[PDB]
Amino acid sequence: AAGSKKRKELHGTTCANALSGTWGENIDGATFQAYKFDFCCNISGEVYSSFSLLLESTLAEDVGKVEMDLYLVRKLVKASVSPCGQIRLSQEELVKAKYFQQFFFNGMFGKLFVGSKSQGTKREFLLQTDTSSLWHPAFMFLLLPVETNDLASSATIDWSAINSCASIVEFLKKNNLIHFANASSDKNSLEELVVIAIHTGRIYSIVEAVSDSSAMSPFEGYATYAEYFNKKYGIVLAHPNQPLMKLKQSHHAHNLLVDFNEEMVRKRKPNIHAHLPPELLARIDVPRAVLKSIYLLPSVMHRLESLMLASQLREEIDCSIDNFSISSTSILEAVTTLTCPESFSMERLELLGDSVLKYVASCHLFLKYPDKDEGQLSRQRQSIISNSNLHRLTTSRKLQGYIRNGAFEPRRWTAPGQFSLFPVPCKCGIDTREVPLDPKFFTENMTIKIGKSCDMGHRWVVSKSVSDCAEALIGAYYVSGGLSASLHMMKWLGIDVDFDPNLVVEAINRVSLRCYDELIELERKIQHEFSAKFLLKEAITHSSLRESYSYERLEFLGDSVLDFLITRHLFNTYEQTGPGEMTDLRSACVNNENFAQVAVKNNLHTHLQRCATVLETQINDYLMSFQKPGRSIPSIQGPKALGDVVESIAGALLIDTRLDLDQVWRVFEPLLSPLVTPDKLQLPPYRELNELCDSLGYFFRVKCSNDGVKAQATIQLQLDDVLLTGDGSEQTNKLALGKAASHLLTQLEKRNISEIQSIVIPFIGPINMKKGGPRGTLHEFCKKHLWPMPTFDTSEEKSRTPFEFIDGGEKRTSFSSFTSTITLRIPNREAVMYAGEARPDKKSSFDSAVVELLYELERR
RNA sequence: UACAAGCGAAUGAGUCAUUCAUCCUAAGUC
RNA sequence: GACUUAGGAUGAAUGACUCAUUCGCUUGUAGA
Ligand SMILES: [Ca+2]
Ligand SMILES: [Ca+2]
Ligand SMILES: [Zn+2]
Repeated sequence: AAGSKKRKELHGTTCANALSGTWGENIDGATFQAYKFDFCCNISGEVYSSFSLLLESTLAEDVGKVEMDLYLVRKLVKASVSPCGQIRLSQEELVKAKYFQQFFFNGMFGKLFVGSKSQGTKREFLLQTDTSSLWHPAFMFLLLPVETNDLASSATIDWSAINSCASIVEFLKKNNLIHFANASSDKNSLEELVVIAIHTGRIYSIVEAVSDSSAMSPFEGYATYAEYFNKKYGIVLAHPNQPLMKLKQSHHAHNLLVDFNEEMVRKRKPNIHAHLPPELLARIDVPRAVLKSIYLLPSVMHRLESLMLASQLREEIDCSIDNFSISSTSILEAVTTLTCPESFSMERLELLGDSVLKYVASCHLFLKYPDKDEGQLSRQRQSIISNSNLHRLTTSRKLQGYIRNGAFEPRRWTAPGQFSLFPVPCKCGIDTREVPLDPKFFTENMTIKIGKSCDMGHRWVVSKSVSDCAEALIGAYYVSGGLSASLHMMKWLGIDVDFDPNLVVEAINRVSLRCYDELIELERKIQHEFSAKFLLKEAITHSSLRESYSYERLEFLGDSVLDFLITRHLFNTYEQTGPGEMTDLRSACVNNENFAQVAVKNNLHTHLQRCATVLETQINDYLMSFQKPGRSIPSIQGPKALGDVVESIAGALLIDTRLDLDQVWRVFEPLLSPLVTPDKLQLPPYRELNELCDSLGYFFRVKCSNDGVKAQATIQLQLDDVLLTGDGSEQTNKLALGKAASHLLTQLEKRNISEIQSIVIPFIGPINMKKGGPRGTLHEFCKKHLWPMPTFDTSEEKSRTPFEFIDGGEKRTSFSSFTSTITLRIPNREAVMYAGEARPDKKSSFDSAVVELLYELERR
């Protein structure tokens, strides 16, 4: 392996490098750059309070103007940035700003009472202890709230919120009838207030509904709340507490960035409340919208972080823009591979970029080597465009860091001031985040997680993902720049490109005057003036003439440039079709018999000079094989030397228009006028027969005999009741079987569809086990003996009792107890049904039913 | 959408194993 | 005409894993 799909290896991630490099705690006066965070909601819902995120570095003015949408539950919330100036923070204001982020991001995410009551009875506050280790100088933010009240502009930081948060922090550092901790409050209205508990952490959301209940009120193995806090914490309540608070508690982050299931069921549940006495509660004077808006931040900052790695790569290729200035949101989905769940995932750019690279390499090797023959050029073109050579060029330029295999679990998300309750420790060995390449880190082994991240940044890469990412970057620079834009990217990676000497070939051909008209009639049908008469004449001579000039080198250039034209034509018109259907639509146009069908339709084949009489009989056979229309389809496939003519035309006029490429598509558009469209697309018939028979569940066997010049083949299919046959003979025999397949398929369309023994004579092999065995043996047995597929029916069971006991090697507790009864339709007999009993898996229930029907099938 | 862990089902992707293909560019043997 | 290998762009059936979002149940939680 050298870049295939089985070799897997580590690669290190890359930090943002525009996020932070240092901090102003030495100079004791620090200046920041501000970036607004406003939220606009589609559903009316609730008005989200704004934020601002600070840095030391500024942004690249395309990241600083971004619009994104967030899919919360059913509502859709938009988000934007729109930067606002600068800001200068004094020392004590910088100390108040740190406790805010260390209090809220440790409130809903993690715990801020680090101390075990069970291990050793000592509890801390997490802010008394030695912090700044968590910051780990590589990530720096200081997100701050903003008062959204604006006359024209609101650059305020809402300092009452920061002072209240710092006041309750220093309070917990020290540690009619109404009573909180620290605040008496107002008995009148206490809705939408925000509290903290003192005996535990977990700052709470909206308190509401002061209910007619005491602290001595029935719990629902405890009688009242008072004995519960007397027992579980050893805390007596200072007041009898005729009021009592119920409140909504705080969940975690949910990856509210991609609509997984809203637009494709989520049966929502009522909200689980909690109760606490009010004298265990200390009051914060912060608003509630700033508490509802915390959940929106670890979804927006992963976009804003993934766009910084986009703009860092964009400024790393370029030394001189021609006019190409592409969006940073197109670098982002040119690198993210398909394992990351997102909208667009770089395969669609890759299908374009491979053909761009093939075209540039083919015309470059044509123009550099005028003396070298066709097969020797295709080997050097095989050396450059290969999928192992790009792996040598990609990881040498350190592009492997940005590859984003990813899953984006949002639960970890290492913040600046977060304690991060979910660590996965480094068992990888080395401590630097980037790995050097060595066969210790290469592997060919399953049962390992692809894309899962270590703390330092390591992850396994499929190594096809790093090899085709060089092709997608070429594609991205083509769709937003021009062809001259994607010449600089091939100049970056080290692929040699030399488009200057395109004069000398036509020069040495047009000084071939008198050594070594009928060419007039060819230019009527091409609809082109043609600057050089000799170049057009050169792309005609078969090889029968035995002249020094050849027409297969221009064919080598022409198939490449025509592949690139057809694959850039399909890329713009159909925006939604992936690479699996686009490859089929491209194979419909560059089919080699399709080009033979075009060269006869425009009556261009008669200009071909040839002396091989073996070929001449095939032309006479092929043109008489045409039928009347609708178009005239051929009876046989015919020659490949006739279809190479229209490919050789695409190379000659390319040189005569001097490497211009919009002119050649102006010529071949009227010649190719019935271009294919995905509804009218007709698969080659044997492939469609195979993909039809595998879909329904019917099996067929094939027979082939290349007896003489005439080759015939028969296909026998097995339906549920009747067998079907198809005959077919052709000289090649590769397609003759496809013609027999089409003869059977038009018939099959008329029925409106588009160790142990067997019963007596057939013989089952030795039985297999381990979760997939007998279904595999039964499937291979149904493939050999032409039977249809069995259909499995199950019966789902549920037990609320906390044991469903099924035997085996282990005890195997469960909750399922599945059992399944199947039917096996055997031709010209009756259907047979039987059931298994045990083993609470769907698949293992199917397996037990297979074993039971094979034991019943023996005694019959 | 209180949190963590385990068992089960549905949907969608990725890799692997076995056996059959479609399309183009080259090469060798009989 | 047969077969094999090298290079790039792909698809279908059956089976095992892994990840992603949601749902039912169970033990535990300085959760109530
Ligand atoms: Ca590829
Ligand atoms: Ca050809
Ligand atoms: Zn590691």
